[PDB]
Amino acid sequence: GIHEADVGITLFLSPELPGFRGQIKQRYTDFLVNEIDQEGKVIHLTDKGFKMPKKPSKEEVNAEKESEAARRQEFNVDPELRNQLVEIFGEEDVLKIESVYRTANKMETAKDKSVRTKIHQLLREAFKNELESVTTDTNTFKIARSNRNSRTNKQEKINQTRDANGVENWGYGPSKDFIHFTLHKENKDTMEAVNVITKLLRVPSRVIRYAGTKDRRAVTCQRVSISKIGLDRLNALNRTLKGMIIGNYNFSDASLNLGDLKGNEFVVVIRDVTTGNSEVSLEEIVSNGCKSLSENGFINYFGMQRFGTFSISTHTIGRELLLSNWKKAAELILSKEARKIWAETKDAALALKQMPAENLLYSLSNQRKEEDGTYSENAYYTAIMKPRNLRTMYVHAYQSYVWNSIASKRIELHGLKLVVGDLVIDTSFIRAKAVTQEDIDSVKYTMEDVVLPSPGFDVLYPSNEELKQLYVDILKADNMDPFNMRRKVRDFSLAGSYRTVIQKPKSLEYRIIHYDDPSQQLVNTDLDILNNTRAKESGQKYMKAKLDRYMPDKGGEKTAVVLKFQLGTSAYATMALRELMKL
Repeated sequence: GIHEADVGITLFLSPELPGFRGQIKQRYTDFLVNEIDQEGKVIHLTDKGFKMPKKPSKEEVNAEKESEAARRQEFNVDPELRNQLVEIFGEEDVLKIESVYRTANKMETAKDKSVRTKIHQLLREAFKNELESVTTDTNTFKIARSNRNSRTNKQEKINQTRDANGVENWGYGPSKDFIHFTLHKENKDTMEAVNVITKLLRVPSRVIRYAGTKDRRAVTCQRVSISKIGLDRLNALNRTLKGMIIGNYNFSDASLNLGDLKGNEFVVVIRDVTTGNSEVSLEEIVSNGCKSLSENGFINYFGMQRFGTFSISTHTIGRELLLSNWKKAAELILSKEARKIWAETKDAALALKQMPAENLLYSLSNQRKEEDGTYSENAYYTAIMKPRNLRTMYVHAYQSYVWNSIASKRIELHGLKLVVGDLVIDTSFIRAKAVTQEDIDSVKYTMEDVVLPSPGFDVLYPSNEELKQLYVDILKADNMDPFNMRRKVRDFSLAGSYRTVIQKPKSLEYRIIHYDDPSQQLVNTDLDILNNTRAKESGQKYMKAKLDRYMPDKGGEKTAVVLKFQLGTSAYATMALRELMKL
């Protein structure tokens, strides 16, 4: 079991202030994550799609039936392409052709590979509408009207999807390349939820796209685009969908992409709250704690999520891969029954036969154990190089490890005071810039502007030598040089991204409410609020309680701190709650 201290997380921004013990994500409705779109609006589910009419009017049909007649007769062929078409067939057939375009009739005709399809051009293009037949009986083109009898294109019998006001897609716009929608899910991964949608629609996974992944052990809302599908079927999913509801349809030419969001709005119910500190109130603790969150912020540490299952920490493996110590890297990755065999024997083939990354062992099950029963360094390399998904993930754990470590020292040394020769970004790749003693006095940049880089080959380190000295020192300890950070493999060390040192949550609002059972919910989902509002028409409202986000304070022994806030895309919600609570 690896601790916070064992991954660079050592410090707090305001350790003077008392914290409080608590438990988060007890129920799924104790963690709301609502996406914030590119503009700054929070995404909420405000409907469960639309209701399908069973009858696909009679005055609608004869309106667009008479509307078609109008344009057919009003439309005239280009005189240049007409008197040409006369030469081919004759002034009588051109009139038979013009007549089928207007009406629902077939023209007879009466007559060479070279100009067999030169006629098929001057028909399609001149009349715009299409022709029925290629050369049929003998060498004559028996061509009636385009596909449809009653409409233009056939592609333009979309008219079967008409609204009361006569709107093309059940009140939604004209069709477009992408349908954007809102995805309300409970205890499902973003990837899981969207890939359910595609599976049910019999479509490849690549049609559906999202801006960012939301917490699973939570109820979350986000926007999702999807192509090669029509509303009618997408809308029909809500009938068969398990722990997720789809709504708020909008057609658009754009698809969604990773990064099409500003951040996320969280509502966190902290349950079973105890203060310990018996000198100051809870209301006092929280109030000052949140004031510090909003004023000062928290250290934008990488959470545990980027160091994996509390065992052989991924960063210590990452270190070995970067140092090109292949045997050591593998031995660490190998440290249920299979790992007992490997430590007891050393036979890869024996160890393989134990599971119905470790599957290293397949690679080492081939090759040859040399003498000494020692696998060759060059054999371990070959074995390491067998997925880049995990391989990179390891080296990334080392970067994040070094970062957290440094970001701690940056605060430890100076703190929230902005020192000269620090690093910021200017709104003009993402290029850094060393801060002058001047622009400190200009108070142009504040602490929340300050960034540090991930150790890498394509990344400027702090100008300030006593900060530059951390990188060399911290890495020297693990036998690496921050300036000679390029490597020979896909372990290229990355360029090394820039990352803000602190993060201040936005619209931070706390609220203390006392309860009895862990079972009962103190926060309503968007779906809860919808169904009880949508049934203000119906009349049978569960309670006024479930129109508001928060349930009212009933009273009890137990104390919950439910608090709401927005974070950047870079920030771990855990690392925000940590600063408040001191856990």
